[PDB]
Amino acid sequence: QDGRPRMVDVTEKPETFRTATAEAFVELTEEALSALEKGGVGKGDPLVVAQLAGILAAKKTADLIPLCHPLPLTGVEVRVELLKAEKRVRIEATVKTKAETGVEMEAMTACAVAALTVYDMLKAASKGLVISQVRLLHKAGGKSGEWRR
Amino acid sequence: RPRMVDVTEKPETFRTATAEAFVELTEEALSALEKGGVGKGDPLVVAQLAGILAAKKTADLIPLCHPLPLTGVEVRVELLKAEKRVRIEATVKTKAETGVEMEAMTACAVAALTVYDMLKAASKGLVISQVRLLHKAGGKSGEWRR
Amino acid sequence: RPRMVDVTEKPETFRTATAEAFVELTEEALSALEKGGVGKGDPLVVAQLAGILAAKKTADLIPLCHPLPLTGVEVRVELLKAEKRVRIEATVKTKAETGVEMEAMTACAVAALTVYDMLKAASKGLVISQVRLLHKAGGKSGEWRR
Amino acid sequence: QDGRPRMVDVTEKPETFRTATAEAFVELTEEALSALEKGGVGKGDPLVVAQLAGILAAKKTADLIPLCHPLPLTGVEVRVELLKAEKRVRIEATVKTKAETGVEMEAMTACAVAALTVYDMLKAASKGLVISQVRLLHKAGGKSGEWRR
Amino acid sequence: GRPRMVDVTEKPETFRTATAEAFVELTEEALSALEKGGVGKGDPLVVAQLAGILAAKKTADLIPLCHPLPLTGVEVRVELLKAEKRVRIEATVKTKAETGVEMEAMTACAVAALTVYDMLKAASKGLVISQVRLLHKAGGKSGEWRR
Amino acid sequence: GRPRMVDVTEKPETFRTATAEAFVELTEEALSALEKGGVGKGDPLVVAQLAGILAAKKTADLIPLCHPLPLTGVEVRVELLKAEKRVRIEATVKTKAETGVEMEAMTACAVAALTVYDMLKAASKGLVISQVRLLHKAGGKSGEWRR
Ligand SMILES: Nc1nc2c(ncn2[C@@H]2O[C@H](COP(=O)(O)OP(=O)(O)OP(=O)(O)O)[C@@H](O)[C@H]2O)c(=O)[nH]1
Ligand SMILES: Nc1nc2c(ncn2[C@@H]2O[C@H](COP(=O)(O)OP(=O)(O)OP(=O)(O)O)[C@@H](O)[C@H]2O)c(=O)[nH]1
Ligand SMILES: Nc1nc2c(ncn2[C@@H]2O[C@H](COP(=O)(O)OP(=O)(O)OP(=O)(O)O)[C@@H](O)[C@H]2O)c(=O)[nH]1
Ligand SMILES: Nc1nc2c(ncn2[C@@H]2O[C@H](COP(=O)(O)OP(=O)(O)OP(=O)(O)O)[C@@H](O)[C@H]2O)c(=O)[nH]1
Ligand SMILES: Nc1nc2c(ncn2[C@@H]2O[C@H](COP(=O)(O)OP(=O)(O)OP(=O)(O)O)[C@@H](O)[C@H]2O)c(=O)[nH]1
Ligand SMILES: Nc1nc2c(ncn2[C@@H]2O[C@H](COP(=O)(O)OP(=O)(O)OP(=O)(O)O)[C@@H](O)[C@H]2O)c(=O)[nH]1
Repeated sequence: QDGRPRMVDVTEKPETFRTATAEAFVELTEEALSALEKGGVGKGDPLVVAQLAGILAAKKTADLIPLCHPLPLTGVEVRVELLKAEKRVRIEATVKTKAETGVEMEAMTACAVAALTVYDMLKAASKGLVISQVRLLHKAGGKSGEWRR
Repeated sequence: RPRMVDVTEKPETFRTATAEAFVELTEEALSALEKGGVGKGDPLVVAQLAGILAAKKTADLIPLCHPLPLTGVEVRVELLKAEKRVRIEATVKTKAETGVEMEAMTACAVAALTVYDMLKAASKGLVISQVRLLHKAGGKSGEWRR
Repeated sequence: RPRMVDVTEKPETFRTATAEAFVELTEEALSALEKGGVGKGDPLVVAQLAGILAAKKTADLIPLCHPLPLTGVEVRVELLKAEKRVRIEATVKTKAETGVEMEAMTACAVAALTVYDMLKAASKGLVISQVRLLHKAGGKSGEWRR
Repeated sequence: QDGRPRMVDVTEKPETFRTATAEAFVELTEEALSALEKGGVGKGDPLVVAQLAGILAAKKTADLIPLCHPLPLTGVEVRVELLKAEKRVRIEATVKTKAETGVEMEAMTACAVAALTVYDMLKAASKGLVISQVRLLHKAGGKSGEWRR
Repeated sequence: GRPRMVDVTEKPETFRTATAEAFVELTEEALSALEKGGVGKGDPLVVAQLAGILAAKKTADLIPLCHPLPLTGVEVRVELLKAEKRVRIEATVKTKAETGVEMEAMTACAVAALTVYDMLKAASKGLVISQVRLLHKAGGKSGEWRR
Repeated sequence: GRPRMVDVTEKPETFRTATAEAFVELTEEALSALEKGGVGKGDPLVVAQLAGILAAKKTADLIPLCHPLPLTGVEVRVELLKAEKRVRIEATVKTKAETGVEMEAMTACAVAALTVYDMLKAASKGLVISQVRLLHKAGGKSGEWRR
């Protein structure tokens, strides 16, 4: 019984309210930005589709992250705004639940997939786009307690 | 209006894509990682496999993305001690009417998310940064690089 | 803005939902079905199982739908010769902050789609009609019926 | 080797261009209609979300329909309009591909799930809503050839 | 030494085929339940035969380094062998691609077996899935292979 | 007689646990490949052990009448037994719910085995998955059960 892959046993940990908020950014290029403001490259609105994709991702997290716990989610929010001046798209997501485990991954993942979704909705205009700074901003509940960046 | 771009008209040509991602480590992260993980298993070994799997699940995560038959997938996950970084690279190949830039980008992203998952117990200040396309080729498009 | 409705605040109460669907048959469909299918297997046996499975996959099909632990699923698939109809009914139960009307509606819909798949070789004029909620109960909501 | 469930062998059938178009309707009630025109019951725009859900469904078809063939899809279109006067929401989808098998199910399924999605986006306003007349409108390619309702 | 999905880009898409089987040893209690039609959960074999077909289609999702594949065909047969008190599962999967379908056929049986077990464990938790093996395969380089 | 997901609504959510194992018979060629680190696809056991964990989480998706479940824990161990020329797989799954986790544990091993097979079939297509059985289970009504 060495240090090998395993899903930590949290059977005896209580069922407390958990939450987590994350964010991701997408660095745009002129062409990219030009298209976005024109409504996309013909596939639909990048932000609208990516926003829904980010929510769906939150629900598929345990399917993408190997040692992650399957959890019923009680809430999922996702914001996908365009920071016109900075040439950036900003995604932020907040997930909530009632289980023995946290939801930092459901939050982190929601942001990464919505980021990938914006990329797919605009790579035809420019493939140099970059997804940057995907990071956690807060979480609460359980034992660790509150946390903010 | 949203929609999956019709490509029935185009032919099956070889397609290849290569991307990469970075996870910025905190000493607390790098120390755990080096001692074998935070107690959940080698963070990198798990990230790499999760990356190959993410490439296979791409079309089910990216809404307008085209379902394709992956013909090859490589994923590299390496620790850069001096840089306090985890570098991830993925190459996806296929034969179809569309590129695999998503599969590659997705493989890197999810691998990164897995590095985060295997180390966040040591630090939640970990940052996934620069998931970007390095190389791509095939069909009409042609060559392209960072 | 789209979003999965926060219910962390509410308690886990028993929840139940019952829906149904109909597939209008053409003589060409009913004749195949009665002879055992169009050659792919009992259309109804397959529809019923597909329905139970659809109930389990609901949250992955309905975007804002809440992930829940299903605690029970019943699906009935019956031929109504005189009516040239296929009647489908599904009841889903659970214990959580939200109802299972989707699971039940989804179970019926997909079962219906399966009846169509097992018979369309005989007729593509088959119609899925009236997928609707029959009964529902649990928590704040209370009773409700067609 | 009797008449039991099986995925028909189409290995020796050629790879021809296939297409299929289907449609589904959702009968609304006043409350339902009132909310839809007001932008939904708080979860987002029913038509916008259902439209994306219908596309995604098209890709999960083989996962929902037991004896259905796994196929690379080459195209997917979905229309989700509100027929204000008839108190109906009309969904229509068209799928395309290049394989030995048709895509009538990818089309039928896209419509049924988008219908379910509109239901979920409005059941809070009225649960009496009904999904009706999900049917095929056309298909082409392969052997059967053209077909229209 | 690291894991990966083998590059088969330059290989030609041909007719591939694989056939594997699986066995489920039945205890007397479980066999009796099977003959009565199951523990009231449903018909063990009927449900299992379907689980195998669906299974085969989810193969690439369960085997990490497996290649995703459009399947041209899937055949599954689940039978009872009273005398040996065993359930037998045979599956033949067919495709046109650069890689074989041994995994789809192999997984088809394993999961079908797992389903027999689920449908009867209420009677005997000790039931065993005894033999999941490849019987035949064909297509491409190595050509026809037989057990 | 029709199939269905058994109603367990009125049962209490308790600590459930199940442990099952699986074996993979190795031919001399395959064993040799295993000791060298595999056929160049990656480390058979490492990859398999992960496939089992993921597998267990996809259980409800593969077994038709199975109950979906939040899993509190999943343990998988994959070892080589040179002398018997066998790979052994043990999996223990844990949850808090109205139903047992025998399927999650049972499927964890079967799929892990299927993965060993995938990682080594290049060397020997004849490798066999010989024994997938339940070793222990606990929680609820029947309580502790042992092979
Ligand atoms: N400006 C420009 N637009 C393009 C080009 N190719 C396609 N488009 C537009 O963008 C859409 C295609 O999106 P892409 O991301 O390039 O390809 P895709 O196959 O749709 O998406 P994936 O399956 O995720 O790879 C088309 O329907 C057009 O609306 C191009 O070369 N230049
Ligand atoms: N260094 C360190 N390790 C911890 C700490 N808390 C838990 N661990 C270790 O890491 C494991 C928990 O991993 P987490 O990612 O925090 O939680 P998890 O539920 O296992 O993982 P998720 O389901 O992905 O959220 C424990 O079983 C220990 O092995 C901590 O505060 N510091
Ligand atoms: N008018 C009205 N609106 C409600 C009621 N309950 C919830 N809502 C609104 O509708 C949203 C909830 O949608 P519902 O479909 O009822 O429940 P849900 O859990 O979000 O959706 P499912 O997980 O698919 O069952 C809330 O966020 C509010 O915006 C209600 O009782 N009356
Ligand atoms: N009565 C009748 N049966 C047909 C016809 N064509 C095919 N069949 C039978 O039905 C099977 C084909 O089913 P289809 O649904 O048309 O095609 P499929 O590829 O098997 O099914 P999908 O993947 O869901 O599209 C054949 O293998 C025969 O068993 C037809 O024109 N009339
Ligand atoms: N010794 C031996 N090695 C082989 C043979 N064929 C392929 N290999 C090696 O094993 C790898 C191929 O693995 P396989 O499992 O046969 O095929 P695969 O397509 O990669 O795997 P699947 O998609 O799961 O079928 C090659 O990249 C080589 O490293 C063979 O016939 N004999
Ligand atoms: N003979 C016998 N039958 C049982 C027992 N427990 C349950 N049953 C019967 O089998 C059904 C339960 O099936 P199980 O497989 O034990 O449990 P399950 O939760 O339905 O199935 P899973 O979700 O796959 O674990 C009940 O509805 C009864 O029909 C038992 O202990 N002995």
